[PDB]
Amino acid sequence: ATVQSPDGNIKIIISDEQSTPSYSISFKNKTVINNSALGFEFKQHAPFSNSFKITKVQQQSTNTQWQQPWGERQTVVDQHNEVTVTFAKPQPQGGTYSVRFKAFDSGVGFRYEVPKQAGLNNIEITKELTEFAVNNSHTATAWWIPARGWNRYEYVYNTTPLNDAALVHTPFTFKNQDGVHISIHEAALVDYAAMVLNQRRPGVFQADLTPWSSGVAVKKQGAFNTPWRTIQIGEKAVDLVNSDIILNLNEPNKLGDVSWVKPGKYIGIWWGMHINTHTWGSGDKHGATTKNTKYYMDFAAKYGFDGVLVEGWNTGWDGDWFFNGDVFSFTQPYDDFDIAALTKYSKQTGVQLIGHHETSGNVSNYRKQMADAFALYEKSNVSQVKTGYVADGGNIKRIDKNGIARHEWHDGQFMVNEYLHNVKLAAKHKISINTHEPIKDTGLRRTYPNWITREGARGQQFNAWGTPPNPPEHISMLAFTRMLAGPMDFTPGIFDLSFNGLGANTNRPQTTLAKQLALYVVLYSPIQMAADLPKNYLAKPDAFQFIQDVPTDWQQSIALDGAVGDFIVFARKERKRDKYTGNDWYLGAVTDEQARTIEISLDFLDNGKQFEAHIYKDGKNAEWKNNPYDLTIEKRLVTASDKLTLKLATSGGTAIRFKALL
Ligand SMILES: [Ca+2]
Ligand SMILES: [Cl-]
Ligand SMILES: [Cl-]
Ligand SMILES: [Mg+2]
Repeated sequence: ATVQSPDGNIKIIISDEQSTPSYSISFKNKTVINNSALGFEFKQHAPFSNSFKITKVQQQSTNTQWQQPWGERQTVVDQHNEVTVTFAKPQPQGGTYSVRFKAFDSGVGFRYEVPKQAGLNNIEITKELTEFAVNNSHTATAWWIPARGWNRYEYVYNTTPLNDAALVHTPFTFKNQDGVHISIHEAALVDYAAMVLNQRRPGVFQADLTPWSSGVAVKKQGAFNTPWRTIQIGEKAVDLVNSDIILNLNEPNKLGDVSWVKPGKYIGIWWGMHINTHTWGSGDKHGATTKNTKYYMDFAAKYGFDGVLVEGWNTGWDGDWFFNGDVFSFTQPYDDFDIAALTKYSKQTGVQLIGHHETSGNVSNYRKQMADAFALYEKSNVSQVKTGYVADGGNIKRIDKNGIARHEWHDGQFMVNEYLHNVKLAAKHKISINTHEPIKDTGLRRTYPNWITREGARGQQFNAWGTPPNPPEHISMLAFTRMLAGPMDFTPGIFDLSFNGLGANTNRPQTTLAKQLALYVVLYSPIQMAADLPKNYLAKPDAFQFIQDVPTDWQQSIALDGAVGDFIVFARKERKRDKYTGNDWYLGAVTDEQARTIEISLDFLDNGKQFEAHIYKDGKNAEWKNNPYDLTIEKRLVTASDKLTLKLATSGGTAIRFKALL
C-alpha cells in the first residue's frame, strides 16, 4: 500500500513481505526511512508480530482549516492524504489490527487501531515493535538528549553521529548526508506510555515505551489505539519548525468556550530563590510574604504584566524542599502570606496571583488535596497555576490502593494520566496549567486549551546554578528539538547577568543582553516571564521597553532561517487581542557561541504598509563573556521591499518591533 503527501514529495510504502508488517518512506524519491517493523508484544496475550498480511486499504484525504483560541498562529491548515491499512493473521494465535497513516507535505503521522476481537480482553503491552530505520545512518548527524536519565528532560543537547544516539527522548532531530532534516516525535499521548527511541542494529530506532514500576508498559481493556508516531521531514531545518503536524494530529478542543484562558506576560517571586537572595522556606529571607507580593503586584500593574507567580507560599518548604514531597500542604499558607489580603489586592491592582503547586514528586499527596487546592485558588481569583514534579528520573512517588509506595517514571502511562487529570480538574475551575517537570508536549493544548505551557527542558533556572550553565548554543538547539513539541516556559529576560561575576566560568546566562530580548520572539509560549528581579529591569528602562511591548499571542509565525545548534530567526505577527491591534510584526534572532551575520528580507511585512522598526541589537563591541551588555537601539522606517543585515555577537541576538504606521 502507498500514500503520498499532497505535493508528492513524501511517499510511504506499507508492506507485508517482511517478517512483520513494515513501512518505508522516501523524500523526493530517495529512501530516508528503510523497512521499519510494526507490531506489539504483550505480557500474556499472543504477539502481533509475524504472519500478518494486508487485507484492506482505505484511502481518504483532508483539505481544511481551523482556528486556534491562542497560539503561534491563528489559522491552522490541515492538508493531508490518509490511508488505513488492515492486517490480519489467521488462527491459531491470530488477530487483526490496522495502521492509519497521514501524509502531509511536512511529515508523516501513523497510529495503530486495534479493534474489538475475541480474546483481546485485559491486556498489558510489554513492547511496541515500531521501528524508525534511518537510511545511511552512518553519515547522519543528530542533536539529542539521553532518555531514562536521572534529570529527565533537563539535559543539554549532544551533537554526534546518528549511530552514537543510543537511547533518546523525542523530539529526536537529525539530518542525513543529503541535508534532509528529520525529527521523530509523537502526538496525542493519552492513556499510554511515552515513547523513547532505542537504537538497536545501527540506524534502527525501536519504540521503547516507558514502563510501570511493575514492568509492563501499557494497560488496556479491549480495543485500543496508540498515540500518533510522527516523522517530520524537510529539506531545511526551518521546514521542521514551520509545520503544524503535531497540532493537526490532536483532537479538537473539548473545553468549549476557553476565553478564560489568557495569554500574557508575568513576573514572579522566583529568581531570587534561585540566586539565593530569598528562600522558599520560612525565615528572614522568605520570598513569599504579603509585603513582597504586593511590591511585585505594584510593579506588574505599572509596567504591564498580568500576573505574579509566588513560590514558597504554602507550608512544607522548610529545610530541603527536594525531600519534602510528603509534607507539602496545598491549602495552608505560611503565616506571613495573607492570601485573603492578596486576593483583595489583586482586584485593586488588576494583577493576578499565579498559583504554585510543587509536589517534589509525591503525586498522591497532591492528588489527595487537589480539589481543595483548586477550590481555594478559584475563591482567591487565581486563573493560572504552575505545577511541579521535582524528583529524579523514575522517582515519582505514588501510594497504591494498599497503602504501599511505588516509584514511577514521569513519562509512563500512570503519570501521563496523572497530568491530564490535573489539567482537566483545573479546567473545571477555569484555571490554566503551566507544568514543570512535565510529560513532553504532544499537542494536547489543542484538545485542552488550558494546558498552556510546560518546561520539560533546561530553561533559565540552569543559568543560576547549573555548574555549568546552559551553553551559548542551547537556544539554537532548543529551537529545532524541544520547541518542535510545543510551547516552553523558558523564563527569559535576565538583565543582571553579573550576579556571580562575568566571564566564561561562572553560573550565569552565557549570552548578551540583546539575546535575552530575542528570546521573547524565538521561544514561543502563550505566557512569557520577565524572570529577573524588578530592580534589574528598573536599571535598564530602554531595554525593558521591548519586554513591555512584546505580545505572547500571534496570528502568524515564520522561522525565516536557521541551522540546528547554530542560529534561528523568527518573524511573528501579533494577534489582535487586548491592547494589541494585530498590525505589528516582531522578529527575534539568536546565535550560538559564534558571532554570525545573517541577511534577512523583510518581505514578510504586509504589502503597502509602512513600519517603524525598533531594533534592539548587540552593540559594536558586544561579546558574551566580558562585554554582554553593549546594546544598540535604533529606529528605522521600513517596508516589505527592504532588507536587514543581522549582526549577532558571540551568543548574541536581535529583537525587533515593526510598529505599523497609520
Ligand atoms: Ca525544572
Ligand atoms: Cl523535565
Ligand atoms: Cl540559555
Ligand atoms: Mg553551533
